[PDB]
Amino acid sequence: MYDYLIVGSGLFGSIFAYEATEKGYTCLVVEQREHIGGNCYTENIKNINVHKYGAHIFRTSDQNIWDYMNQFCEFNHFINSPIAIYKDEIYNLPFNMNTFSKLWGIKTPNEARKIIEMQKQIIQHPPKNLEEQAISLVGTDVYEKLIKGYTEKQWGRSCKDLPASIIRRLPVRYIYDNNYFNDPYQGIPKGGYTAIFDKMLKKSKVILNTDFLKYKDKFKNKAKKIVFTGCIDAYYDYRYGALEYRSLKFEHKILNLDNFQGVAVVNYTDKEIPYTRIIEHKHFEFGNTDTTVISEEYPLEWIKGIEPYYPINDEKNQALYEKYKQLAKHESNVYFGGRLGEYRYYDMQDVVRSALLFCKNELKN
Amino acid sequence: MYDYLIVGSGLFGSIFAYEATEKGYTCLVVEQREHIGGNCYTENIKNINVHKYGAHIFRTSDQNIWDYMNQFCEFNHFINSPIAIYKDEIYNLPFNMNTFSKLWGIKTPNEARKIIEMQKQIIQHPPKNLEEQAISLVGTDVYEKLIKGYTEKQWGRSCKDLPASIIRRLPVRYIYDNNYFNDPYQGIPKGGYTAIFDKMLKKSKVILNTDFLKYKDKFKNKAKKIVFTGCIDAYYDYRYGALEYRSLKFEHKILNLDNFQGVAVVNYTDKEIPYTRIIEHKHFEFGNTDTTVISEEYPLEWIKGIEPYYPINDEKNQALYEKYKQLAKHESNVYFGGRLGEYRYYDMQDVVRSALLFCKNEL
Ligand SMILES: Cc1cc2c(cc1C)N(C[C@H](O)[C@H](O)[C@H](O)COP(=O)(O)OP(=O)(O)OC[C@H]1O[C@@H](n3cnc4c(N)ncnc43)[C@H](O)[C@@H]1O)c1[nH]c(=O)[nH]c(=O)c1N2
Ligand SMILES: Cc1cc2nc3c(=O)[nH]c(=O)nc-3n(C[C@H](O)[C@H](O)[C@H](O)COP(=O)(O)OP(=O)(O)OC[C@H]3O[C@@H](n4cnc5c(N)ncnc54)[C@H](O)[C@@H]3O)c2cc1C
Ligand SMILES: [N+]
Ligand SMILES: [N+]
Repeated sequence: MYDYLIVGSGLFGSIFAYEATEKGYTCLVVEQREHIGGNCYTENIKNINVHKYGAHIFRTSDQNIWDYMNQFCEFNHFINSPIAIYKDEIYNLPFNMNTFSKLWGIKTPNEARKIIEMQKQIIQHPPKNLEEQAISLVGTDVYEKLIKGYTEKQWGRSCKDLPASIIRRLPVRYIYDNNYFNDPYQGIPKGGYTAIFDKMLKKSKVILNTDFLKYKDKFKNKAKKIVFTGCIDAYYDYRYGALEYRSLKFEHKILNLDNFQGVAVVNYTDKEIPYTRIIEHKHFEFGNTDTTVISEEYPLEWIKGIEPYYPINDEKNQALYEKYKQLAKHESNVYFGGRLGEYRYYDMQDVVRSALLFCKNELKN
Repeated sequence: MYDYLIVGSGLFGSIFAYEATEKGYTCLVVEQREHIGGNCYTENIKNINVHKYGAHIFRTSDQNIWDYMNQFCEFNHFINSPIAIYKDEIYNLPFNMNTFSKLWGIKTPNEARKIIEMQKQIIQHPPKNLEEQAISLVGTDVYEKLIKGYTEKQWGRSCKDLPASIIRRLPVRYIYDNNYFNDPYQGIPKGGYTAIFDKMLKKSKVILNTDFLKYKDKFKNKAKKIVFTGCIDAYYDYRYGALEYRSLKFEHKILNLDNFQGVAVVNYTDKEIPYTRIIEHKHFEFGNTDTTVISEEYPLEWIKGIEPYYPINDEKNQALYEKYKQLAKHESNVYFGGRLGEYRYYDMQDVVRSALLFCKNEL
């Protein structure tokens, strides 16, 4: 019998596993996939660390969190500066002067601001939908070329058919600066993410290719306490219904050339282009090989049983989640954590913070 | 047509079978297993009588019961004195001065009593769980070393997530004495338990490898009365649901050495070790052979259909049993007995007393 049974070997489960075993507790980690790491998992393909479940760029404003992850790796100086392709046009992300000079053929911050403000102001009443919402935030030109088609692919319907709540803010900076994240600490682990999980899970017993739910009673009996980082609704047999998600599908391709797109991340904002993004993984670690691996990111219509990527978090799903959470609060020695256990989108720094806080309260002697 | 159809050849079934045949009644015994004896069954393996379904040590304070079993066998003078292994440590059971001197490095009865009674007092309220219940009775040290891990494995969860009712009492004696049982009569039948059942069932027709419920039609009106020692809920097709049990799995191993652990019963009381006990069977009859048969005893998850070892006997299941008991009181010419027929843990002596009392009223 173990001290802890941990379901899932992602960032939350692995950090807890590491912290618990460092304090002398025994941990059994049960993982359904054929590998560890969760959605942060990287696979070495043709000497390139491939972000299998989408681009993962670590960033934080918390030095303690940054220092924590540095125990397991060294971060390079990768700066995310994504490119957006719209039909035959190409723009810099995030919305900055590089974007604005290209869009309108202007040069000064005042020129850009004048156009942004005049275009935002065509909306003179509270937005009735997502289209009016986005326009009220950044104006028509930015919306049509950089937001509209991309969003309609992600959601599978017109922005006029979508609620305004989906986009709360759209930051604009009047500086020539393509730095996507404003955080002081940013980078990619040298050697990939998976090696971090190897270190975290070294003192744990890890079982792969095993769905905990297919052996629920068997595994519960193997430990005194359970940390579940899978879907909370799935743990409770979806008895109240499945918490709604949006999904994705990645098509990975090995290409016989050294440099496909010249940047790690390219957004395709035209609705007629089926993929939302193309990821060229070698640029994450400044790779110098004669071949490259790219991943085409496709929206995938979600239903129960399909990979849960982005939680919806609307009112009805939050109400549903609170019902499951109430079940959880009354099940002693079973704890739910992570993006799936708490039905929320966690940045990596957010789950590190969440995991460590749980560790501080849970782990004693 | 037989006088009696007896389902099960365990202690209850076999005693009734003996008494009935002795008084000139015809008895048909239907047993689902490949052999007789029920859970008391011993198998001769490498000239060692192996207790196949767990260590079975007969004991009683009733001379009558003891004298009754002596009709079928002779008991040796085996004294049960289990050893408890916790991590790198080793202790004597039951809780006595040998235990206490090892635990605390003390020597006198009063030195031990002072510690135990001081440690017991950290629980000032009614125990909210099994952990507090154990601690309230024997203190933290005894609980952590000899009860905690052992219990966690048996139930698959922490003791503070278990009800206090699981442990009724934990006797403590301030004497240097490793005698596990306080009974004046105790021992192991020479030649094994199976030989006893052989004698009891000699005048009965015995059918093996036959699940009565599975083939109930094949035994329609083949006897006037039925004595059922199987599960009472199973007899009634689980009309109200299944009575809950805990189960066990034994891994029997043969080793080429004369003495594996130097005692019949070793309890493993830390949760890390998967088995709860290791039984070295040759010590029950003071074996002298050059090989030994041991059995690792594992707690096994119970669902409906799994071998029923220990009844839960909580409120939910007692309410369930009472429903089935009421059905039985209206079932003409059918009687239920034994641990399974009555959903109760019985010592062997209890079954003998129970069987004979039924024989008194029926025969
Ligand atoms: C498309 C996309 C892209 C990114 C990101 C998310 C998404 C959806 N993230 C967020 C990042 O992925 C996230 O922080 C972690 O996955 C969270 O770690 P967890 O342990 O919470 O879950 P995660 O989903 O990683 O791990 C859960 C694990 O549990 C397992 N599991 C589930 N059910 C099971 C079962 N029944 N039995 C056994 N195992 C089971 C799963 O297989 C999985 O391994 C990110 N963050 C950031 O800071 N920068 C970034 O660039 C990105 N990019
Ligand atoms: C692990 C363990 C350790 C024990 N240790 C001791 C001990 O040290 N000392 C002690 O005094 N007692 C001990 N006991 C108690 C003890 O074994 C009982 O007293 C004894 O088993 C009771 O006999 P019984 O006939 O009532 O039940 P059983 O012995 O189980 O007899 C029942 C028989 O009926 C059969 N049966 C069930 N269903 C059907 C069916 N549908 N068709 C045909 N046959 C069926 C079974 O196969 C079985 O053969 C222990 C019990 C266990 C479980
Ligand atoms: N406990
Ligand atoms: N233990």
